Amino acid sequence: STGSATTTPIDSLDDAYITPVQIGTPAQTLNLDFDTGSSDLWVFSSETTASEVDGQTIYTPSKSTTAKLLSGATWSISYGDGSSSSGDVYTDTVSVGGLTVTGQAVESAKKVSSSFTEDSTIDGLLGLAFSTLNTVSPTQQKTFFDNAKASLDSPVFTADLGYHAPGTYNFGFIDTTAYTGSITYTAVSTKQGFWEWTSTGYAVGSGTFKSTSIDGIADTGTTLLYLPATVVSAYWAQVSGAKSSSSVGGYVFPCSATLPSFTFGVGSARIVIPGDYIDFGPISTGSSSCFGGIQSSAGIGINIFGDVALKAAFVVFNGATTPTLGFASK
Repeated sequence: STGSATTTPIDSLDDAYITPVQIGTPAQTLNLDFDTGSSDLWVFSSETTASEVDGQTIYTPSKSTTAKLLSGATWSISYGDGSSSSGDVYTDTVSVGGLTVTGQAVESAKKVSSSFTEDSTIDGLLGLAFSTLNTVSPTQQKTFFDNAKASLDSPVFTADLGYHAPGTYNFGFIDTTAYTGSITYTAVSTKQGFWEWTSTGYAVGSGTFKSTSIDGIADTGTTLLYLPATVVSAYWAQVSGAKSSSSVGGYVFPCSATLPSFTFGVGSARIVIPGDYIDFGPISTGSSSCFGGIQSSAGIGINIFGDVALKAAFVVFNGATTPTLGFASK
């Protein structure tokens, strides 16, 4: 089997991407944030504290003839951005782009933090990291991908995120028309539960490539590119007037600037992030100070190849017995 679904930016900055997901019988379609940096499929629901729901579409398990309470199961998650959610668990039928899993754990939110409530466009998350990170207790649950894997034509999914445009998540096949050149594959460590890999280096603009190992995670659920302070300083030094602002919480730059590209290494291959992808617009409405899309990972504890980086590539998440990651230009 295979699946193919379009993923759409939630706003003009590509702050996140939502993908429609069918849950239950009859189908209830919710727009979920596909997150290769976590492993829970959780939704706004009829059980979510009413004051914490503001415009989201909710899953109502009592209206699904295939929903079953997973007795005794609870979940609770905190994300790197400080947001959180928790609740109980149902199993139900879940379909993405024509690919159907029966008995998928659907984690129903009883509580969500303010940042979720405040984002009316995201109805929940669909985790695509390794199932070892799933938070369901006392019986850990499998991700949608893990459940689908054996049925897929090939045990892979691909992320093709657009810049200020829709893109595609495919399951079970590699669309050879979706990228240019060849796909370069690189080793993955699953020791922390993430799609963790090592970039071979970087360049700023038309500058020379610096060969250096950068361990990080491929994370579709993180907006920006978070890299070591040395790398980030080298990037922003090429932008007149750019500075790290402790008050704003990262590098800012004059909105009048033209940003250089940023290249990262995948083996001997190179992925080029155009400068425009690194512009996240005014820090507040009407400001001439703009927020940068490359930020320091210092104090995160891990480097994160988030959407800024991934949307410059066609990315293969290869869930073979020994997983790997593939990157192609597009």
